[PDB]
This record gives sequence, structure tokens and C-alpha cells, in this order.
Amino acid sequence: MRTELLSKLYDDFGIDQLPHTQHGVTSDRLGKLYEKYILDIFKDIESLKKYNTNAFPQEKDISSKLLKALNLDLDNIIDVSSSDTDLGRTIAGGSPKTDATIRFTFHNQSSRLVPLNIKHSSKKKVSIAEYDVETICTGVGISDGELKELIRKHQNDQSAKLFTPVQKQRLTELLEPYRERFIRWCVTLRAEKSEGNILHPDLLIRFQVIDREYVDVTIKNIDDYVSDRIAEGSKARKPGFGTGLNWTYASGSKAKKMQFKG
DNA sequence: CCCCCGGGG
DNA sequence: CCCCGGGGG
Repeated sequence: MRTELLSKLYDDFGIDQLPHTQHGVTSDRLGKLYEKYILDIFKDIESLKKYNTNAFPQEKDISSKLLKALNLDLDNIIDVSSSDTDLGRTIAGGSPKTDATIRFTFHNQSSRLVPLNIKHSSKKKVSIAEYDVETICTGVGISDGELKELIRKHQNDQSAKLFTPVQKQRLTELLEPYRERFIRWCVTLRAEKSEGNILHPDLLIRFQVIDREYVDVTIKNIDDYVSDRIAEGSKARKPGFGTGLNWTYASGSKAKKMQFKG
């Protein structure tokens, strides 16, 4: 629904002045618009308490989902602030996946930095990242060998079509031990658990947007997201060789490079 | 040219 | 799962 706040933002981002033939710019504006949405909802304590009441059904849904994903109670929160994250530096794997942060201050004067990753999409799964096989292996903790070569095969072919059923099963098998580290690294840029580090996202916010309009929002903390993907990857088909991620290629440049949807 | 944000069939 | 595109640095 185009609530008071969302209307204000669609107007601010001039989303309606964009011709329904300008998909490119419309996607950038939306992506930026929906980051603002989260930022505004958590702009400060006044905003948070305001948007968490039943007077704002939608914002309340969003904020509840966020707080629930962090297992925080609105009553324990004394102050809040939010901002766009822009560190200006890369790390092992490239730029940090943190798009913005939210800082909660509780009663005892302690606080919680919550780096976020926010995307918008009309689909269930969307691109989460692209990497060269070497970076991935380095980040996940996979050394030269059978596993790396099978992955590099995927990279060069830009899919698994040239693989044999034996090789697909084989890849799924060798990867089984690295599943979680793999998933967590793809989306956070770190194989192990993290919390409050502005360099690695704690929550993954996915806005389901169809025909330019808000539909719903999903907010997962990393542990849950990983579980979901692990489960999804345990099915008979074994999506993403067990990772629950969609392996494909980055059409981005000339060098063969892998892309992961999740 | 490369990376990040996306999608269709 | 396989095949791709727009925008901006």
C-alpha cells in the first residue's frame, strides 16, 4: 500500500515521472527509495514508536519484522538512529555488503549496531553477489583440489550444463561440509558468524516489489537465512549443489565470473 | 571495462 | 537452472 510515508518517498524519488519503458532507472530509484523507507522508519525514537502502532499497519509490520529478527523488544529501546553506510574501502572479497545501519540504545546505555543489506525484487530470489572462483574458495576456506576445479568448471562454462550427472553429484558431495560457510560468505563476505560489525550485514531485508508497488517485506537474520537456504538445498533436487543458492554467471564483464542468487 | 542491481523463459 | 541487460564509477 502507498502509505503516508511511502507516498512521500515515491513522490520524492519521482517514481511516477519515470516512463514505464525506463526499467533501468526505475530499478535504481526503487532500490534507493526502499533503503530510505527503512531509514525513515528508524530515523529516531519518535519515528520508531510512531510507526510501530496500529495507526501505521504497514510500517508497523516492517518494524516488527525487523525487531523480531533481532529478538529485541520495543520497550527495551530508549533511542534509535539510522544511516546509509558508505565506508569507502574494499576488503577480502570486495566492497562490504552493508547498505545501511541502525543503532539501538537500550535502558542501561548499552547499544547494538545493526548493519543491514536491503534489496527490492519482483521475484523470490535475486542476485546477492558475484565472485571469481578464487575469491570464493579463499573466503569459504576451500583449498586447491577437486572441489575448486569443479567450481571453476562451473565458472568457465557459465553454468552446469556441460557437467555430467556424476560430476554434479560429486560437487554437491564435496561441498556438503562447506555449505554454511559458503552461504554465509556469499551474502556477508565472511564465513564465520558476525554481529555488530559494520563490515558484515546482520539482517537481510528483501522488499517484494511488483509493478513498482510494495507487496510485502521479508527480514531475516543471517542464521535464519542460512538455515532457509540449507533446507532449500537439502531437497531431492539439491538446488545450488546443496547451498540453496542459485549458481549462474555475471554478465558484467569479459572474464568468466560466477553470480549467486538467493 | 568492471561491479552492483535486476529479470525472462 | 541457463541466458542476460541497464546504469554508473
